[PDB]
Amino acid sequence: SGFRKMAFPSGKVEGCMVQVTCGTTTLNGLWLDDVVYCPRHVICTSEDMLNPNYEDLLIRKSNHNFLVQAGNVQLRVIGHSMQNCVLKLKVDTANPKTPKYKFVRIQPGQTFSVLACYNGSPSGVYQCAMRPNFTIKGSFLNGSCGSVGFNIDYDCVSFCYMHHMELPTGVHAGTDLEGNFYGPFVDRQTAQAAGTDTTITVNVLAWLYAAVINGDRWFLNRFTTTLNDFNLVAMKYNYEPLTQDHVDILGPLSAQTGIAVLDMCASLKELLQNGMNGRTILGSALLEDEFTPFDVVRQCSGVTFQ
Amino acid sequence: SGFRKMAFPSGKVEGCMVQVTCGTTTLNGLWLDDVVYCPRHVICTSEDMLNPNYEDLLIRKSNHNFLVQAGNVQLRVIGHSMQNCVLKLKVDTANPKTPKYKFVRIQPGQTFSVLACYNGSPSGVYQCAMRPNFTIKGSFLNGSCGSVGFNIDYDCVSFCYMHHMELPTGVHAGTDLEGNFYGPFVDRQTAQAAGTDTTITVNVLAWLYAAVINGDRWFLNRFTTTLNDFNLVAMKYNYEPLTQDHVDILGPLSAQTGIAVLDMCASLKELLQNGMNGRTILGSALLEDEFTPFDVVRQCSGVTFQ
Ligand SMILES: [Zn+2]
Ligand SMILES: [Zn+2]
Repeated sequence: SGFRKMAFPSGKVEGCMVQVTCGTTTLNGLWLDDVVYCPRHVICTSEDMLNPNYEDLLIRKSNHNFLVQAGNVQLRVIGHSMQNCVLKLKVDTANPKTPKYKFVRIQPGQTFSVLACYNGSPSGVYQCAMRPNFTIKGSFLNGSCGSVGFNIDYDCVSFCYMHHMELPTGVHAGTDLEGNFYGPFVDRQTAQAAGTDTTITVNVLAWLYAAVINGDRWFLNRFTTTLNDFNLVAMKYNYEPLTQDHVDILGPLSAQTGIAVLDMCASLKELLQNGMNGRTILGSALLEDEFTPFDVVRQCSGVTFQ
Repeated sequence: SGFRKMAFPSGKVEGCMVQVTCGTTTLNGLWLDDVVYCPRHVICTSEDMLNPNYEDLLIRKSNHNFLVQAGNVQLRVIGHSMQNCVLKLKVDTANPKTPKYKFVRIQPGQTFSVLACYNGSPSGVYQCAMRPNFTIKGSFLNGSCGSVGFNIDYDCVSFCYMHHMELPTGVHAGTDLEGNFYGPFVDRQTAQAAGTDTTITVNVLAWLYAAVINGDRWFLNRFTTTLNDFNLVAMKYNYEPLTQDHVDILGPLSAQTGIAVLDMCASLKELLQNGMNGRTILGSALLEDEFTPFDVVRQCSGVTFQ
């Protein structure tokens, strides 16, 4: 028992991080097969960040102007195209450490692990949520650009995020591994606004089920509710709408705990409507939305061998 | 900017985990050099847990009754002694993956990363605190015995914890790598009580300094206080005593932020004495004590290369 915000083990990823220097400007890259991937703004410096003309910048400092090191200066750079906001470095040799991997684009509310890196070496790892408004509330200092997010479980890494920028509020923004930003952001540094950030309701409910399995049961209803009256209330507190798709992904948990989804939904309301009381649930005085239903189950039925 | 409960990258540790089976009973072990380390209770089964006679148990199921696998059945077991609560398996070959490592015993209030493992393969990683009363509030299911905790930064692993038991309340208890329990616990399953758990005051204060560096400044005093009047109050809320040693480890942070320790101390009081208001600080509606002063600094001045 107990319950912690757990990250995936980072081993299969630490061996894929390199550094990329192009001029000054040196950041982290991702070395899979014979390709390094990294933020394309590694080709910029100063007032370039204000309005970069990426195509004009990239046609001048050539292939030998890019240094990629894996644990020492010695990868040969013999190619380059720009895929969206990502650079792509055709290089000399495969990584003798490249794990089984894949590139995925994930949806708001899903979680993943970030391996925070600075100039090519791992700093730490934490688990977080892609927010409804396509930002992440990360922990990034200067030099961590190119750090990646991923999911495991299986034999592999599913890569889903590359870090690109800090917005003027402390929030973080980045791309998939095809260089398409999540959300309406661009790799420039003028003025960029994200969402109202809403609470990921299906994740709160999944977390309430984890609390019941842990024996933190004081908040339980008995009441019930309609999915309409629920969603009517969820909203005026900036909780995203629960739908039938959400109800279905939660059924495994309903089955374990003997608590129907609509009943838990009825329980969430009173926490929202009436009080929380600064009673605690699973360590926290608020409500928690960075655990998916799969994350919570990831403990009964899947984390190692038969 | 931003601030997350970060764990150390787990790569150097994933390659040191094996499984150990001895009869039935199969758990995780730690393969360094030519030695596997694991909880000695891997030699028990049923009502053995009630009062194990470890010396009597161990003199019968011999060296070939122990199977140790690293990513496949094939390590040869040719030796064994019992060091305290830890088994110690003289085996055939060195691990071709053994990192630079060391064994350390740490003090209450210090933090480390746990690599939760089930039958020899990594499940996830999280960062936590050794509580004043020598327990940890972990996340462990059956089969995770032998999972280890560690600190990195450097070139290595500092190993500080091996998981042994869940107490009847959900709290967790274990040993150093010399098999000496942290706290007054024994690897038996009768009745065992731990502390009143107190709050790690020097860690709360370090976390308040992280909040100021992040720009979460609403709670700041200006007032001041005496170390006596502070400690008088800290206590009746079950906060451990701040001492001059604590004040000294915090000086680097005081210097960065321009806020003297006694002034932050004066600020902590009002949070304790008057209200919190369910205003938030750095994500949390409470106060947070699983970040050390070193953890908080670990971001300005040390996490990669020059
Ligand atoms: Zn950058
Ligand atoms: Zn056990």
